[PDB]
Amino acid sequence: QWALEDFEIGRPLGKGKFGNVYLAREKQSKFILALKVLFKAQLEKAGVEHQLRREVEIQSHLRHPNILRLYGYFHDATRVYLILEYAPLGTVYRELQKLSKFDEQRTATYITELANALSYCHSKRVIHRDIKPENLLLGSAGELKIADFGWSVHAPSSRRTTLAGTLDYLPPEMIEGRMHDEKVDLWSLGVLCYEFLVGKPPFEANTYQETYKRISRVEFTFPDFVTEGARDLISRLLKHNPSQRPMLREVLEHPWITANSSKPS
Ligand SMILES: Nc1ncnc2c1ncn2[C@@H]1O[C@H](COP(=O)(O)OP(=O)(O)O)[C@@H](O)[C@H]1O
Ligand SMILES: O=C(Cn1cnc2ccccc21)NCCc1ccccc1
Ligand SMILES: [Cl-]
Ligand SMILES: [Cl-]
Ligand SMILES: [Cl-]
Ligand SMILES: [Cl-]
Ligand SMILES: [Mg+2]
Ligand SMILES: [Mg+2]
Repeated sequence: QWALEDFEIGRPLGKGKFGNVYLAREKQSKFILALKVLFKAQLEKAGVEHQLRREVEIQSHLRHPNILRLYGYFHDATRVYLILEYAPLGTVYRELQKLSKFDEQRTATYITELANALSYCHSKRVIHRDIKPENLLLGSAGELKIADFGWSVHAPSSRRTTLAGTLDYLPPEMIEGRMHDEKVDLWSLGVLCYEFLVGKPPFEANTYQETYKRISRVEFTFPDFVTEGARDLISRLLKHNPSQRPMLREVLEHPWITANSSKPS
């Protein structure tokens, strides 16, 4: 079906480990979209074709206002192309670099949208496992959308693929290579809530080795400006024992979230 000749390519939107993403326009319809380009040589060397397949299967079937749509894919002799919904307000990562910290209303609203999207995923026992700011995009009305489902799986699960860059958003069970489930995403949600309010993630350190230690021992502290309500919610999500982390409904009804969020469940 689709081929590269069907699109006009435009400015670069971002670069991932494997993804080179461009603005594009479909010629016959003028439909604007994001084209995610991957090099087959690189996929083959890293042995991660299976991740690209999970991404296609999961994101093409999901339908939720806070999850990025994947419309389709094609490939030629050297490259694979994913056809994605275009997110015109960019990444939460960029927004955080711009503002340094988010206020309590902005933070609680994003957390609400995240929890809504994740609740829909967990209802199918789909865990994302790679929730971080560079994979959270913003729609035309500023609404948050989860993207990059390449690390996702069905619970429960082990890990068979080599970890990549930062450990900052992963729970103890995941970095220690143990069995894991939906509760991995609840940990990441606590890491995000802290990073949104403070400007850096709670276990950030100078070295991989030190970051590993801070995570496995759950060593974090709060600056004075973080309020009692935010501290309660974050402390509940960042528990070593997964079964002790709250249900998403409990996040959605937490008094700090309901007091500060501008969006509903
Ligand atoms: N649909 C999109 N709209 C706008 N920007 C995007 C879109 N998809 C990706 N990007 C940008 O490209 C970057 C890499 O995309 P991603 O799908 O995360 O690739 P990887 O799988 O290599 O991490 C993102 O962090 C973001 O900056
Ligand atoms: O891998 C395939 C075909 N293929 C088999 N099972 C799949 C499930 C989902 C999508 C494609 C699938 N070869 C073509 C290149 C390619 C395209 C998409 C992702 C990876 C690689
Ligand atoms: Cl169409
Ligand atoms: Cl497994
Ligand atoms: Cl894996
Ligand atoms: Cl729930
Ligand atoms: Mg990514
Ligand atoms: Mg990926």
